[PDB]
Amino acid sequence: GNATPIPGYVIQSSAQVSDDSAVSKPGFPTSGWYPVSSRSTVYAGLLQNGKYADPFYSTNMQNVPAAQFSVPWWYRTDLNVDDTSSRTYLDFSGVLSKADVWVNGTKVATKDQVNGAYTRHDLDITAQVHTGVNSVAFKVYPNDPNRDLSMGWIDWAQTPPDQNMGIVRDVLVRRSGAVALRSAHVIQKLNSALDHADLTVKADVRNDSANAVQTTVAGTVAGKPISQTVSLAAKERKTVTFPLVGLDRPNVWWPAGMGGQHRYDLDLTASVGGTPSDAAKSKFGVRDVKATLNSSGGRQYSVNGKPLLIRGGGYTPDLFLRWNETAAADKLKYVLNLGLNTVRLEGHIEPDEFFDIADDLGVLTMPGWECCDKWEGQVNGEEKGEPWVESDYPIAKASMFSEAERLRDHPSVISFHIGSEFAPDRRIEQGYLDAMKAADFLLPVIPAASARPSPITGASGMKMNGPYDYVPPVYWYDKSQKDRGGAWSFNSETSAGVDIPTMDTLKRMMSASELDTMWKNPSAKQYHRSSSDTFGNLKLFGDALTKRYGASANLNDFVRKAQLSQYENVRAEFESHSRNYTDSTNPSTGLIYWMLNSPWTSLHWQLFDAYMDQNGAYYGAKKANEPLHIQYSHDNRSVVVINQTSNAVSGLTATTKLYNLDGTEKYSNTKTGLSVGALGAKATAVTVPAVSGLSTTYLAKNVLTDSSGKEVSRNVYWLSTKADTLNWGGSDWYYTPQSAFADLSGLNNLGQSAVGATANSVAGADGTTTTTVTLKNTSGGRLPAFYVDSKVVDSAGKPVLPVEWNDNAVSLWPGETTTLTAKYRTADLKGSKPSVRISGWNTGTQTVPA
Repeated sequence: GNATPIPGYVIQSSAQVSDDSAVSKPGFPTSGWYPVSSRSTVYAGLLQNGKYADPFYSTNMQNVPAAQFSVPWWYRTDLNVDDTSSRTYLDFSGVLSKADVWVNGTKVATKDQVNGAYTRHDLDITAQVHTGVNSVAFKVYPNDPNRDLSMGWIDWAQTPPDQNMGIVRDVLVRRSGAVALRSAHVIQKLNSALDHADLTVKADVRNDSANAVQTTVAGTVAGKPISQTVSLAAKERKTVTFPLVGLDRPNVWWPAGMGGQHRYDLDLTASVGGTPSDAAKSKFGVRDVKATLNSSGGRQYSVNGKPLLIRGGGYTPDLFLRWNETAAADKLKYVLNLGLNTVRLEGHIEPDEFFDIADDLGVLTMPGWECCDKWEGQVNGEEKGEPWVESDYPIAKASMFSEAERLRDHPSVISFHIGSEFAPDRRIEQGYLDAMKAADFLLPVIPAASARPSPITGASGMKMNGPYDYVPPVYWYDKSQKDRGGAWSFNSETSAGVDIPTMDTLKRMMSASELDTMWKNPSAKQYHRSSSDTFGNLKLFGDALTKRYGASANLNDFVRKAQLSQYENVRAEFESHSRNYTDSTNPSTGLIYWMLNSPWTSLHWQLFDAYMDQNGAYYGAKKANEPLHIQYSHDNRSVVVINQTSNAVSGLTATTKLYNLDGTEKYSNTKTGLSVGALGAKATAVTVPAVSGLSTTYLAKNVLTDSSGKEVSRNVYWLSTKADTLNWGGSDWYYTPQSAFADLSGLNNLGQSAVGATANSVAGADGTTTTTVTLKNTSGGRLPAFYVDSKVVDSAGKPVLPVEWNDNAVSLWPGETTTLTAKYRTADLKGSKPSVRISGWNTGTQTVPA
């Protein structure tokens, strides 16, 4: 019952190996071969060793010769085998694109069999294993995402020079007696009251011995003993189905904030002749999920019978598939810090630990296949992926089975997208459905992330109408254009494009001259945006920033304006979809922001950056998704309250005030006694009237306070008397041009205010530090302290990351105080005492000891 991951390999080009058989022979010389950890692509392995400069900086990645990766690279290792009494197996997936497998000078599998990133292989190498030093070598073939059923990067970033070839998941060495236990899982069904579940345990046993055996498969499901005995002929594999197990008052798994994230255990041993032969331990959550089409045709998810507005982002791994468990946990915790409930994985489906973490944290996941490459190459037309041949069909189906088998028992998984872009055809779709049936994968299947139907499953209930680049905030409030990306139906992937990271991240990823060009000529191409010509520059964004904003006076000016723009836009995108969720006709049922994060250092499609720093887009998403939230509608000037929490709330007061940039209050309304239902319900406080005397750019301060008088939401909008308007007839697939632009340039001349800061830190026994910062507006006038950003830094002024704040990017009127709380690992201080850098739009920059 041993399953031990190969900890590492030495790698080299097949340019250097003239006899393939020789690599896997014990004692093969590997002088000048590169030592690499588990889960490395070739180029990540070369990075580990020296060998090229940081691809996260400037055009470093362009200087890597890519031709060396158009030939196979070997992954070789020793294994010590102390005892050959047990059988020996290689159990793996994650080979990009395909591989020959060798043990002790014998080829045990070819690239025709071991083929496809997602396919699982379970190779009995018992005939080849001997006592003492054994050796295993994979000849890994080049990866082409347009030709191979694999992973590729589409238009998200720049192409990795090796195209991610290598082994990106673990290779398990498995040991067992005559019988191998495989594919153990629990079918779980919960009643609608959620107080009783029925559990069906299934497990495969395989007799790999020469002789017929009796095996007993026994252990525990959810604390309850179970046992079955079966007969197996030599080389026979059987699926064992256990009698039904009742579970009363199950500890139901819930999404974060809706309850706990309990997972039960399955523990099974297959025994032969009164001796253990193989063993497996797994987990499962008791949880119902549905995703059905509403009366408007929108895809509507529900978990444990509770309908849910999906609020998420498109999640991506590292560009070079470099795996780190803590980094994965850190990215999923940021999801919760943002107040998001879901991540989408378009392809690049993460290793198991990612889903374990997501299960433990209560983050929902939407895995599926990606667009624009081999997966959709048969239904794609003039895409980039190649039409399918007969040998493609088995590989795709086997990939589905393997993914359905890994994913089925993770309660965070809420669906599988079998298409993206284009829905599968009948033949390909039938293969997917058959594979999921064979895996007992019982979650919702979605045919596409666009509006395209599949033949068997049918309507998607989703839309992919863009945008992917600059649109003003009011755009998101559109329900008139059925071919655009307003707040209605299920928005599977959309953003307003460019997301300039913080200055600290910028100085790490781009040269002074690269950065100079970014503010001076946004029309120029940026390597750290995208390889596609459509998204190769920042023109649409830079044009809107100047127009709306005001022209940039320097780099600092451009970055500060970018943060306001991103905050404003991302906030509006989310707030519109929260508001329209409870519409009687065409509600918004989902929004996945494009994207949560980037594979590398980027200028677009991210909430948090590659270093986990947090910018205007991060804080705007966090503002929008707060659990008890007040917001202003860009279309109709209604002030709206959203309750994301699992309980109805009452006695709320919503207070809305307008101010000119000189600090003059121009409007006040106090709406007391508000009630709002649970799980995304809303209430309207007031509709702000057109107010006479407003400065061209003015402020709207929205404050929500509960029945105890506590402030639970503060939301401040910088608004213009000049409307943003759309030229709908100029719309393309990725944006809608503007016919007129708001004038927010008055912010340029907002008088200086003052803050007002005190910080302290507590190093905890759990290895975390909490830094508390009290901020006050200490000015003697009427001016707010606007857009005040606090960052935990070290003694050298470098940000401590990852970090989680309760709130940030706050605005304080004179005399007003707020207390903010940041949490992070003590060790990420790297021995420095903590400080807090506080910068505001009109309050300057200071740092205070913490």
